[PDB]
Amino acid sequence: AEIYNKDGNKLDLYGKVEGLHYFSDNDSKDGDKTYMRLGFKGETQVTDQLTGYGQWEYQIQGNEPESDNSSWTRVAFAGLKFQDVGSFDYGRNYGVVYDVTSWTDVLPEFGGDTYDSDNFMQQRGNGFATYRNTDFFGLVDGLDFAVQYQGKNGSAHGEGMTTNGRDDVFEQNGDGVGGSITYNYEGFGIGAAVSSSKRTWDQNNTGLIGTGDRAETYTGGLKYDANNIYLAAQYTQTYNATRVGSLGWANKAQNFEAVAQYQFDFGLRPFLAYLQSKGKNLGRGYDDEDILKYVDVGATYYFNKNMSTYVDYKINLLDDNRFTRDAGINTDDIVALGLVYQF
Amino acid sequence: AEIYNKDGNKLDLYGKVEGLHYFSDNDSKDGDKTYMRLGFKGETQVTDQLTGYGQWEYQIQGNEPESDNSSWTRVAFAGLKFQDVGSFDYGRNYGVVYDVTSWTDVLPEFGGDTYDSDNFMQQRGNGFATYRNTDFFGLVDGLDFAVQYQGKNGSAHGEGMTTNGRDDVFEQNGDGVGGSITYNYEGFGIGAAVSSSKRTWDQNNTGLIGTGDRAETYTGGLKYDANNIYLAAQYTQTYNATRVGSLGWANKAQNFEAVAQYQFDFGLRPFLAYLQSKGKNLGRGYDDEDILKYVDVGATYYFNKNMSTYVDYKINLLDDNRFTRDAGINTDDIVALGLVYQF
Amino acid sequence: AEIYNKDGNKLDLYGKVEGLHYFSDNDSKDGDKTYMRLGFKGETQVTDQLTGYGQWEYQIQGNEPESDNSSWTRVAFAGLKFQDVGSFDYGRNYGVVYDVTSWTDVLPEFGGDTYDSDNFMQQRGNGFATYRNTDFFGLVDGLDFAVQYQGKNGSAHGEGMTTNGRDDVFEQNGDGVGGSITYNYEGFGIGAAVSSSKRTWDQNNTGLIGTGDRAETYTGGLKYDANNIYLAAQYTQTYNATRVGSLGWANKAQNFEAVAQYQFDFGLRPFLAYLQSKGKNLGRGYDDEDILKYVDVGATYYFNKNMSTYVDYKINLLDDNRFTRDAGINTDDIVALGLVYQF
Ligand SMILES: CCCCCCCCO[C@@H]1O[C@H](CO)[C@@H](O)[C@H](O)[C@H]1O
Ligand SMILES: CCCCCCCCO[C@@H]1O[C@H](CO)[C@@H](O)[C@H](O)[C@H]1O
Ligand SMILES: CCCCCCCCO[C@@H]1O[C@H](CO)[C@@H](O)[C@H](O)[C@H]1O
Repeated sequence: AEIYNKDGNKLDLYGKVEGLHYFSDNDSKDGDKTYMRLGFKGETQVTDQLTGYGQWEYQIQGNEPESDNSSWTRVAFAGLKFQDVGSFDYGRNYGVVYDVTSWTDVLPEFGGDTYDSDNFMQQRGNGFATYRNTDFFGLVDGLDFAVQYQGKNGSAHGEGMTTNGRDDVFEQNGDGVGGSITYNYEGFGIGAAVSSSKRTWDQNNTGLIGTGDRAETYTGGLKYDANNIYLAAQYTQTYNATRVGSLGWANKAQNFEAVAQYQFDFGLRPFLAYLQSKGKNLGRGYDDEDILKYVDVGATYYFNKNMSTYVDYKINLLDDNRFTRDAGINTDDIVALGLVYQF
Repeated sequence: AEIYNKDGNKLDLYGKVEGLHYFSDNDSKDGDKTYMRLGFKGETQVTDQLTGYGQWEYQIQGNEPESDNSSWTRVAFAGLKFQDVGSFDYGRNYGVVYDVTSWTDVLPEFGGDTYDSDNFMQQRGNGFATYRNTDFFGLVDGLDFAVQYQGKNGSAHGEGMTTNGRDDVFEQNGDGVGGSITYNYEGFGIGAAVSSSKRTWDQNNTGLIGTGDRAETYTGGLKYDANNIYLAAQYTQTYNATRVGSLGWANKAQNFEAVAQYQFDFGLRPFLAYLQSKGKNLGRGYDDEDILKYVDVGATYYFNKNMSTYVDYKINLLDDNRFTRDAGINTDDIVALGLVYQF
Repeated sequence: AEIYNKDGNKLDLYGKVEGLHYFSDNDSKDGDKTYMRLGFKGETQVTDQLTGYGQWEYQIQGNEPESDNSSWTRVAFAGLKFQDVGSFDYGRNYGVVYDVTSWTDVLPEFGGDTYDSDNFMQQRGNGFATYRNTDFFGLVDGLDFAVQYQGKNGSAHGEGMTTNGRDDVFEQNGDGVGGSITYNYEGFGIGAAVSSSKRTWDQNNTGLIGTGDRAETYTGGLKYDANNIYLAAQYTQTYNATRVGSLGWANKAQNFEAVAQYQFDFGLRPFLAYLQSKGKNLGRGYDDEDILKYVDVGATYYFNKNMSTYVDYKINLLDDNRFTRDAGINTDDIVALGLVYQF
C-alpha cells in the first residue's frame, strides 16, 4: 500500500500473509507451508525526465518454531530511469530470461519451476546490472527490450572467490550476459530471451553432471491477455544451466510450460497448466530423462484486492525411478490450499 | 499505529523497542535483554458481513552483536470473519488453551511460563486452524467459544516427517484438537479450555521422561477487570504436555497462576503474582517435584500510550536440587528493569 | 520518511537500498556488496518538558543467495528526554567515543575503520546506558557532553557468562565507563572523549596479543562545517582496545583520520581522506606495525534527497608482510561503486 507520497518521493509498503498448507504422500512436501512477504517500492522524481527508484522484497517463513526461523531477500536493487532513453538498475533482481518465462509463472503456488533461484541468469540472483527500454525509445508502442550483465558470484573460500562467496555450487555463477525482446499489441505477446554465463571452477570440478565452460539458455514465448482470458506458453532450451536435483545440471534440456486461465466476474479464476523439462545426454548412464513433468489444476477465488483463497493441485507425472531417486526429485502429487491477505 | 486506511482496507504497523536488563545471580539470566518487536494487523472489508484479515508479528533481539543476530516470527495468519457466524484463520497463531491462560499472562516480562512456545496447543505454534465465535452467534452478549485444529509438525529427517520439520522434539507435535469457552459479564470472567494432541514418534522414542500417545491439557480460569482493578487466576492440569527442562515432559502436572494488579490514575500500576507448576509421578526416581514456583512483584509506570518503564522482580521459590540441576531449571531470582517505546 | 504523526506521537520509517559493487585484486573484497537498511525513529510527547523516544535500525545483506541470508540489528534503544536536564537511553547504541570519532566517519562506504562494531565502547555495541546533555543545561549554546556506562557482555558458556553471551572474544566486553565533551560555534567544532572498560577473562586467556585488565581509549577531534566545506580530523590513542586482525588487540595504538569534502551546488561532492592506525609494542616479535593506512578519494553525486550515486576509492598504503598476513589484514586497493535510493 502507498503509505507515503510527498514532495516528489513516494513509497509503497506492501506485503502478504499466505496461510498455506500442502497435502502430499511425500512427507517432505506434506504439512504447514505458511509464509509472509514484506517489501517496499520507492520512486523519487529527480527531473522532468529522470526518476530514481528502489525496490526491496523479503520472505519470512511462518511455518517454523521460534528457535529457528528462516528468511531471505528476494530482490534488492536501485536504479535510474530516463524517459525515452532507458532505465538502469543494479542489485539482487530477476534475470532477463524471466522477462519471457514469467508469462507462464502465474499459478498460485506451483509452476515456474523448470528453473531455480540463484540459477545463473534464469530468475532471481545477485549482482545483476540491467538496462531496459520501453516502447523502443518511445517510437514503437509495445516493443520493449533489455540487455543485462551478471558479475561472478563465486565460492566462500579459496580462489574463484568473491566478497559475496557461497559454498553451494548451485548458487554460484561466473560473469554472464543476456537479453530479451518483448512485443505486446492489443492483447497478444511475442517474446524471446537469450543468456550465456561462465560457470565457475567449483561447479565444474566437484564431480557433478552437466559440466562445461558456459551455462546457456534460449527462450521463446507466446501469450494472450484480454477479455477475461489468459493464455501463455514458453519454450526454453538450456545447456549446463538447468539444475538436475542434486546430481548437477543437464548438459542439454528442453523446457516447456503452458498455462490457461479464465477470470469470472464474481471472483473465481480457474486454471489449467502443463510443465515439462526433458533432459538429454545427461551422462553417467542416464541418457534422456524427464527432470520435471506435471499437470497443474485448480482455482483462485478473489474476495477482494486484499483477500483471496485458492486450491492449487500438482498432478506429478514423473515416474519413481533410479534417476529421480538419485537426484532426489519429487515424483508425488501435492495439493496446496491457500488463504491470503495482502496490502 | 494505523498508518494506512483507504477504500475498505486498513493497515496497522505496530512495534516496540524494549530497553531491558536482567539482574541475577544466575549468570545465564544476568545482563542485557534488550529486544524489538514489529508487526502489522490488516483488515479488509469484503461485504456488509464478511471481512478479511491478516496479522504478522516478529521479534528481533537487540542484545546481540552484529555477527550473529537471532529473530523469529511469533504469529503469521490470515482469516475471514462473517458477522454472527464466526471467524476462521490459519497459520502460526496462539493455541486455544491460551484463550484462558492468557488472563494471568499480564506481567511486564516474567509470568506466563508454566508452558513454552511451540508446546503443543498451549501457546504459539505452527499450523493452527482456528474457528472462533463472538457472543454465541450474536445471541448471548459475552459468550465466546472456539474450536481449533493443529496439524502434525514432525521431524526434519526420516519418517514422521513434514515439510516444516524440526529436529527439536520439544517443538514437534502430532495432530491435535482443542477448544475453549469464555464468558464475560460487566467485569467478571469465567473460562475453560481443553486440548488433546498426538505426540510424535521422535518425542516418544528418544529416552525422555513423560512419554505417551497423547499430550493433553485441562484449563479453568477466573478474572475480574473493572474499576482500576485486575484480578485473575488459571488452573491447568496437563499430561505428557508440560515440558520439564531438558529431561522431557511431566506425565502429570498441576499448574496454577494468580495475579493482582491495580491501576493508579497518575500512571503507576503495581502488581503481585504467584505461579506454580507441580509435577507428579515424573519417573526415573524423581516422584513429585516443583517444575516452577515463584512470587512475582513490581510495577509498571505509564508515561503515555507510547512510553513506559517498569521493575519486574521474580522471587524464585524453587530449591536448588538434583532434579532441577538435571533439568537445568533456574532456581535463582531475577530482576528485570525495562524502558519501552511503542507505536 | 515520516509516515505517521498524530496526537503527540510521531514515527519515521526510513531505509535505503544501496546497489553496491567492489573492485579489488583481493578476491575477498571483490564483487557484489549490495545491501539494504531499514529503521524507525519514534518520538512521543509526554509533557511540556518530557519526551519519550525509540530508535531501531537494521541491515539485511542484498548480495547473498536465498538459501542463506545474513542480517543484523545496528541499534535498538529507548529513552526519555527532559528539556534542559538531559536525556537517558538504554539498549544497543553507539558508544560515546563515536561522539567525536564520527566526525571523520563521513565517506560513502570506506573510512571509520580504525575500530570495529562490538569493539568495547568505540562504536556500536550492546547494553549502553547513556546520559547526554544539550547546551550545558541550556546555559551554554553549543556545549554538549555525555556520560555513558556499558555493562559486561560475556561468553556464551561457562563462567564470565551473561544472558546475551557471545563466543567471539572480539565482541565481548566487561563493565565500562566513558564520556565526551563537544563544542560547536558558528561552523567550528572541538571535541574530546575518553573510555575505559574491563576486559573479560576469555579475551585475556586465549593466547591473543594485547591482553590486559582494561581496554582504554583517548580521543580528540577538530572540524569545520560551513560555506559548502567540510573538514575534520580525529586522534585517538588506545590500549588493549584496537583489534589487530585475528591476532588480538594492540597493547598501544595511535589512530588518525583526516577528511576534506566540498559540496557543489549542482550535486557533486568530491572528498579526500587519510586514515592511519599505528600499533606500538604489539609483542610476539612484531614491534611497531601499521594496522591500517590508506588514502581515500572519490565523490558522491546527489540527484536528490532520495537518490545518489558515488565512487569511493581506497588506496591501500599497507605493505604485504608477515604481520599483515598473520593478522589477515587487507593490503590491496578497493574501488566501491554505489547507486543508492533512500526514503
Ligand atoms: C551501481 C554499481 C554498478 C556495478 C556493476 C557491476 C560491474 C561488474 O563487475 C564485475 O564483477 C565481477 C564479480 O561479481 C568480477 O569478477 C568482474 O571482473 C567485474 O567486471
Ligand atoms: C488455509 C489452509 C487451511 C489448511 C488447514 C490444515 C489442514 C490440516 O491438515 C493436516 O496436516 C497434517 C500435517 O501438518 C497432516 O499430518 C494431516 O494428515 C492433515 O490432515
Ligand atoms: C532501562 C534499563 C537500564 C539498565 C542499565 C544497565 C545496568 C548495568 O547493569 C550491569 O550489567 C552487567 C552485565 O551486562 C553486570 O555485570 C553488572 O553487574 C551490572 O551492574
